[PDB]
Amino acid sequence: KCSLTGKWTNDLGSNMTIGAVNSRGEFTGTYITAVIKESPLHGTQNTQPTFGFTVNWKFSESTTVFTGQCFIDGKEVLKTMWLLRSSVNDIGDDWKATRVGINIFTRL
Amino acid sequence: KCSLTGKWTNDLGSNMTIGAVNSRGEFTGTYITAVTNEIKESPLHGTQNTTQPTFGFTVNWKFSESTTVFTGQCFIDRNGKEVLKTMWLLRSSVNDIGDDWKATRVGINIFTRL
Amino acid sequence: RKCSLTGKWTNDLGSNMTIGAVNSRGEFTGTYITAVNEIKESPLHGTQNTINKRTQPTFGFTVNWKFSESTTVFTGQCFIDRNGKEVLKTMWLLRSSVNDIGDDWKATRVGINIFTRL
Amino acid sequence: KCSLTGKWTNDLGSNMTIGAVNSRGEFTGTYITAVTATSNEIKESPLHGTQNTINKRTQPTFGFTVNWKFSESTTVFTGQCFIDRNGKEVLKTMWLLRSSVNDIGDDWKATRVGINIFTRL
Ligand SMILES: *[C@@H]1O[C@H](CO)[C@@H](O)[C@H](O)[C@H]1NC(C)=O
Ligand SMILES: *[C@@H]1O[C@H](CO)[C@@H](O)[C@H](O)[C@H]1NC(C)=O
Ligand SMILES: *[C@@H]1O[C@H](CO)[C@@H](O)[C@H](O)[C@H]1NC(C)=O
Ligand SMILES: *[C@@H]1O[C@H](CO)[C@@H](O)[C@H](O)[C@H]1NC(C)=O
Repeated sequence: KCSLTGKWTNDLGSNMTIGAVNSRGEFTGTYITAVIKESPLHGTQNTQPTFGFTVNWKFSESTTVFTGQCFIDGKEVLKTMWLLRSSVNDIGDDWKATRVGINIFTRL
Repeated sequence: KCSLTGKWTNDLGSNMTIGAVNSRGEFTGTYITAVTNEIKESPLHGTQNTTQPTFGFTVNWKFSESTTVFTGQCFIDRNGKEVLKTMWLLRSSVNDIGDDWKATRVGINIFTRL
Repeated sequence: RKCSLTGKWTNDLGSNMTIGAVNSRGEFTGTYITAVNEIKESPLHGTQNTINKRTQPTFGFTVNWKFSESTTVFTGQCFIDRNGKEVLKTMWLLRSSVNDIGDDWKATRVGINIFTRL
Repeated sequence: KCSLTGKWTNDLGSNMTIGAVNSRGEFTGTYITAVTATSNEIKESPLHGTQNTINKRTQPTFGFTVNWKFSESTTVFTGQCFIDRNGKEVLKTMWLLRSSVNDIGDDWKATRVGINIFTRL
C-alpha cells in the first residue's frame, strides 16, 4: 500500500496528480511546478516498486525525467531524482544542457 | 527532420525501436540492452516536446527490478550524422528507506541510426 | 555575514567531517567519517572559490576512502540559511572501481547531502 | 602506464596538466577550458585531487576539484584510468558543475552534470 494514484506535494511546493495504474504498470497525470501551467506526465511502474516518468513542459522548451521508489516507515513518501534537459541550438553547447537534482513527495 | 521514429544503436551495442509520434508528442517502442537474470526486449514510453526538440522516455526492465529514464535532444552535425545525445538515471530497488542514498546511477549514451 | 567552511559538520545520514583552515588561495584539508568491511576516518582535499566580494562561495572536495577502492567528490555552496544558521548544500558522485573498461557505464552513483554545524 | 602525471586533452578541446603524485595519492595541476559559455577572459585554473591507493593490481580511481579563476563556479570530476580497445591511455570521467546562486530558494537549479574523455597530449 504505497500506490502512486492520487495527489502529491513536494519540498519546493510543486504538485502532481497521478491517475490509475493499469495492469502493465502504466500511468498518466498532471504536474504543476511552483518554481506555471499544468503539464501532462507519462510513466511506468515496475511489477515498494520503482518507477519512472517524463514531464513535457507546456510553457518551456525543456523536458524533465524523474525516477524513484515509494516508501513507508506509516507516512508514505516518494524519493526521486530528476534530470532537466534544456534546449540548445548547436551540438557544440550540448555539454551544458543537463541539470540534476532530487525531490521528496508526500500525500496531499 | 531529426525525427525519433525508426531504429537506433549506441556506443555500448544496445538497440531500440521507436514507433510513430502522435500529435501530442507521445511515442512507444522497444529497448534491447547489450549489457548487464538474462536480457530481454523491454517496452519504452516517452514524449517529445512540441526542429531539434528535446525528449524523454522511461524503460521498464522486463528482467530486473530496476527502471531507467533517458532524456536528450536530436541533433544534426559535424559529419552530417543524425545523433541523439542522452543522459540517463538508473534506479535500483532497495528494501529500506535508509539505503535510498545508494540506489541511483547516472551516465550517458549516444545513438546513431541503424 | 559570511560562511566559513572551517570546523565540524554533520549530515542528514549521520556522517561527520572536520575541515581545517582555508588558506589565501582557497585550499583546504580535512577528515570524513561516514555513518554508512569496517569504516575509518578518511582524509579529504578541496578548494573554495574566491572571486567577487562573495559571502556564500561555492566549493568542492574529494574524499579518498581508506577502507574501499572508491572515491567520492562533493560540490556545493555555503549558505546563510533563512534561520541565521550555516548550511552546506551539496551534490556528490561516488565512483567505484571496475576491472575492465566494458563495465565503466555502471561505475558512478549520484546523490545529495545537507550539512549543518556540530 | 596509466599514471595521471602529464598533459591531457579532451573531446571538447580543453587541456590539463597534472604534476607528481605523492605517497598519499595527492596531486596538483592546472586546467585550461576551451569552452566558457561566459564573457570569456578564460584563464589557467588550479586543480587539486587525489587518487586511491588500495589494491595496486588494477587501475585506480581518482577525483579532483577545479577552482575557476574567472567565474564564481566550481567543477568536480571523478573517474578511472584505463587502457582502451585501441591501445590508448584514457581517463573516463563524469563531472558536476555548481553555479553560484544568491538565495537558497534557487539552489535546486544550480548543478549541471556531464562527462569527459581525456587522452594524452
Ligand atoms: C498545489 O495545490 C495547492 C492547493 O492544494 C495550490 O495552492 C498550489 O498552488 C499547488 N501548487 C502549484 C504550484 O500550483
Ligand atoms: C541490434 O541490431 C544490430 C543490427 O540489426 C545487431 O548487430 C545487434 O546485435 C543488435 N543488438 C541487440 C543487443 O539486439
Ligand atoms: C559525529 O559526531 C557526533 C556528535 O553528535 C557523534 O555522536 C558521532 O560519534 C560522530 N559520528 C560518527 C559516525 O562517528
Ligand atoms: C592545449 O594545448 C595545445 C598544445 O599543447 C594547444 O595548441 C591548445 O590550444 C590547448 N588548448 C586550449 C583550448 O588552449
